[PDB]
Amino acid sequence: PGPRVVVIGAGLAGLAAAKALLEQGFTDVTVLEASSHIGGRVQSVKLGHATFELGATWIHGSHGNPIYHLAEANGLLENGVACYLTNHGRRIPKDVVEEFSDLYNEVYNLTQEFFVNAESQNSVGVFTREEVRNRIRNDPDDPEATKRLKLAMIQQYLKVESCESSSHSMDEVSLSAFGEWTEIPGAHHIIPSGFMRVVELLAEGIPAHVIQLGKPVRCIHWDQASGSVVVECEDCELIPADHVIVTVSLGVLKRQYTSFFRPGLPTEKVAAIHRLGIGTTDKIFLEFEEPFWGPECNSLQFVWEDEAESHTLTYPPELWYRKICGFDVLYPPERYGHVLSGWICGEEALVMETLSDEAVAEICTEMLRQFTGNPNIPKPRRILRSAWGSNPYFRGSYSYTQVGSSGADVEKLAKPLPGLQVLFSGEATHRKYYSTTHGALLSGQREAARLIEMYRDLFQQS
Amino acid sequence: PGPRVVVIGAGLAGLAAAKALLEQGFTDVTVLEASSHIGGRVQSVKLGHATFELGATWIHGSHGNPIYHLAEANGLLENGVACYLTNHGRRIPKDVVEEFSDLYNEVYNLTQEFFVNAESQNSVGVFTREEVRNRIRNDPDDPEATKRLKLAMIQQYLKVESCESSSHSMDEVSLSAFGEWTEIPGAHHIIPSGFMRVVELLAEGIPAHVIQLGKPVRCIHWDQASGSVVVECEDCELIPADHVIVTVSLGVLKRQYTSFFRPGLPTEKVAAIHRLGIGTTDKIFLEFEEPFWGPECNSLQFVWEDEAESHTLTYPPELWYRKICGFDVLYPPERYGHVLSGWICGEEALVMETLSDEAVAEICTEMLRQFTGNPNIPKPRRILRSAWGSNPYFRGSYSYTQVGSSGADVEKLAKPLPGLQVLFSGEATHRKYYSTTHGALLSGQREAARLIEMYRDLFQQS
Ligand SMILES: C=C=CCNCCCC/N=C/C=C(\C)N1c2cc(C)c(C)cc2N(C[C@H](O)[C@H](O)[C@H](O)COP(=O)(O)OP(=O)(O)OC[C@H]2O[C@@H](n3cnc4c(N)ncnc43)[C@H](O)[C@@H]2O)c2[nH]c(=O)[nH]c(=O)c21
Ligand SMILES: C=C=CCNCCCC/N=C/C=C(\C)N1c2cc(C)c(C)cc2N(C[C@H](O)[C@H](O)[C@H](O)COP(=O)(O)OP(=O)(O)OC[C@H]2O[C@@H](n3cnc4c(N)ncnc43)[C@H](O)[C@@H]2O)c2[nH]c(=O)[nH]c(=O)c21
Ligand SMILES: Oc1ccc(Nc2nc(-c3cnc4ccccn34)cs2)cc1
Ligand SMILES: Oc1ccc(Nc2nc(-c3cnc4ccccn34)cs2)cc1
Ligand SMILES: [Cl-]
Ligand SMILES: [Cl-]
Repeated sequence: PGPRVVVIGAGLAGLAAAKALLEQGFTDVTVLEASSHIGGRVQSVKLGHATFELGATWIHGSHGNPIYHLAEANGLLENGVACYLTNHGRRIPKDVVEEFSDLYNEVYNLTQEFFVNAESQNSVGVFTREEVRNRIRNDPDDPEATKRLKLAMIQQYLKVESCESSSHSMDEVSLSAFGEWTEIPGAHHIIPSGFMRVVELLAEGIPAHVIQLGKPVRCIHWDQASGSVVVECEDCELIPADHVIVTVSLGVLKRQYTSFFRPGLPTEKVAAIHRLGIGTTDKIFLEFEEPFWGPECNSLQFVWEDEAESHTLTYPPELWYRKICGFDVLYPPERYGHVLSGWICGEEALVMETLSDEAVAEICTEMLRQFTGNPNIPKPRRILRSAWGSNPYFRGSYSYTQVGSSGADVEKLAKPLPGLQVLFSGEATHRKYYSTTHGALLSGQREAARLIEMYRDLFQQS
Repeated sequence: PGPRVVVIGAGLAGLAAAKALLEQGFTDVTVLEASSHIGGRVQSVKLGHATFELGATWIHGSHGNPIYHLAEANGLLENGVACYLTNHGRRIPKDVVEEFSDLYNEVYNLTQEFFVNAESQNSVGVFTREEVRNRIRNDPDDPEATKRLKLAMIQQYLKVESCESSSHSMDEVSLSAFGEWTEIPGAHHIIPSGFMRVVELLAEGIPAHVIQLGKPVRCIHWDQASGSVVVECEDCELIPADHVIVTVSLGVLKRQYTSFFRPGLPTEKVAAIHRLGIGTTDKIFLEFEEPFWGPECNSLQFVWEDEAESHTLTYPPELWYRKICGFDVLYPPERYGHVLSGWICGEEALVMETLSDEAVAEICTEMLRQFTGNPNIPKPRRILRSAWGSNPYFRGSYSYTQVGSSGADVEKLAKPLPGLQVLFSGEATHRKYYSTTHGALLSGQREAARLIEMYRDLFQQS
């Protein structure tokens, strides 16, 4: 028949791998997808004539980005100030916000010269914040009331950083000569029609029989003495294979590696799985009848005055809501309506995922009332939100550079099992583009290219 | 190697099968048992120097019973009146109980002449009760107060019958010339040391490596084009086999047959699985500090005066307790202490299994107070009870003759799949001894004898 290839997962990596193989005339290819849908951590949701992204939101980069090339080639591409509010209703002055912002940028840049690896990243933030904290307290020409606001903004800024995959994702943005945090102009693009359109363009080539939806794998049996690999599905089907490409998230690997592989994985790969970090990042959309936020406001930034002294990382499960750093006003209102877009990251995101919509909605409304100083804000007409952490096909949003891991661990995760029987793909297997759509895509093409090369050589031999 | 034989389950049928094969020099035998223990629906529990049975309690029969032969050969074998109480505390007179008992026995025997199959069984009870109900109401020489008691005892007697596997299990007992329900003398024997001792005597022959405890099967793959059978365990191990003997309960088959077999079972077997009935029967033990029941009382029989008109079968989930027909006083007190032994059968048993011990205990204590007329009865020191229905390795206590099934369905369940690739054992596969320990044992020996015969012939051929 030619090589039997099972691709596990139909996110960007799985589809990229399958397309690349089929493009090379690989006849005997099957994709097994656990969920009812393709796209994985690309999940687009339509409400009215407007799309909301629950997963991947922006295309990072331009020329060279193969997902930018897709979006651009099929024509899928194309205000105010941020409003800092205290938990006692009062708004923080332009001056105070600008002063803090300037101090932080000065210290963060001076510090990043001082200290490019995963452990050394952490040190920048830790010592930045200590140095910023010292200068605020030490500044003799500041009233004590204002010092307590600025010190609380350290905790606010820390919540903003929490959602980032690296320091390098936070090295895109720099501070403007007029106190605003300006991103590089052509860096981040949205797809108004939805990010799923890219998934569908990628899947277009692939025949319909290849992709098996609602078909999760239970175990990969490799090193067999017919196919020397056997894929065991949850519905108990035994699929013989020559090669397998695993694209499931690092979070799936962390929870299932002991059962998922027979025999067990080599111990350096198991160590890599443990050492590498995957974070839970969820999106919360709050659609209101009309805007209670001022027209100058791009966003509503939450500075809790009682967090001046805290060096907190994780909140208790009652204070999960305190992990939200603020809400962005979606523009334009005509496309999206009056919708606030929020992010929550880490253990507090898993706590949010357990709550019902009416509960999450209520707590966000309570927050917004307290911060705005208007207690009359109605409950939002609609709410939309993700649950990547508790979903057993994801168990996380994206891989990040954890203190006590390295680029060495990604190479170890990405390394194939002997005879290329089992190949490792997915965002977390990409050395430099991990936690992105293009990393996911390129990782799929890498493992495909590996089998492609193996059988160009068995044509060049034979 | 000689034939690879996987036996699924290490209850009486699985052990009987494995022993019989090994006795015949079958080298390559494995038993896979889901639970941590052997014995299955034989489960013995020690408290003090005394054993309580949660499953199989009595050896039914003597000479010819191969479980009697075991018990007898290893030397493991060797009061008052039943007290009928109303839910308003008052005790029902000797006369009233004897009169009812005589009427019922007369009608039940006259009726059983009128109508030996599974559907025709049901008709006996239905018309017995209607005829008994008529004569009570019709009797001109009875006060109305007494008629309402006797009519409630129909519902009581119906609860007693509910726990029986057949009419033939209720054809052992007959009525004495002095109004008592007398069992045949040498019919039922207990094992004071515990029923598990029989399980252990049966397992004695078998080497330790053969039985894999804590090892449930997920799927049997048969009809494979190495072993033409593959047993798929829950921990994802693939065990190649030539023959498999399935001994799991009818309840396990009802819930799992669609996933458990690949390809699917022949449709007459699937029909047999649906047609055959398995009931949930649980035991409740209530150990008290001292006896509040009178010394004349073998048992405390519960007659609810408000059930005179009802033709109930299933109670709602709040009235689950009403399915208990009474409690037996265990004899002798020196062995067991002051322990009441109760039975609950059907859907109401599953409702009991969901409740906590403190809850079940409380409701039984409440019942006992109301019926005795003593509200001062303390909460029992200990409680012990079974959960056969909710246990996923049982999902029932024993197979019964359901209206709309026949002996034909048992033959259909018991029939092996082609090439004797998969063999069907267990109590519910025995034509006449279903719902017994000896039926279970003999069913195991039958499937063993089948493979034994197959390979005496492949020795006589070769
Ligand atoms: C002013 C002001 C302030 C504004 N601040 C701006 C800061 C913004 C910084 N950028 C942030 C971007 C985020 C957060 N973005 C973001 C947000 C959020 C909420 C998420 C969740 C992610 C992202 N990323 C990451 C990507 O989405 C992710 O890497 C890829 O989709 C993964 O593809 P894959 O490897 O194939 O895995 P998959 O999991 O997709 O596929 C594997 C499949 O396997 C299946 N499966 C599982 N188990 C199985 C089994 N047992 N058997 C069979 N199948 C099985 C499973 O169902 C899947 O379909 C982003 N990327 C990007 O490019 N742009 C972005 O903006 C974001
Ligand atoms: C005065 C006055 C009034 C007094 N009234 C007197 C009336 C009394 C009438 N007699 C009543 C008797 C009862 C109720 N008795 C009674 C009471 C109660 C509460 C019960 C629960 C039963 C009974 N019976 C029935 C037997 O116990 C039963 O038939 C056998 O144990 C079954 O053996 P097996 O077929 O091998 O199955 P198993 O299930 O045991 O074995 C299969 C194994 O498979 C395992 N398994 C499941 N799934 C698996 C997977 N996926 N992979 C691997 N393994 C898996 C599983 O864990 C098991 O170990 C009795 N029999 C008897 O002889 N005397 C009796 O007294 C009673
Ligand atoms: O694409 C972006 C990203 C961020 C922002 N805006 C804000 N950034 C920060 C912030 C926190 N920590 C640091 C460290 C370095 C630089 C910025 N920051 C606070 S608000 C706008 C556009
Ligand atoms: O091994 C036994 C079984 C039962 C009893 N005692 C009682 N049996 C009945 C009863 C109900 N229905 C019928 C129909 C026919 C015969 C009896 N019964 C009520 S109390 C004692 C020993
Ligand atoms: Cl969006
Ligand atoms: Cl007992």
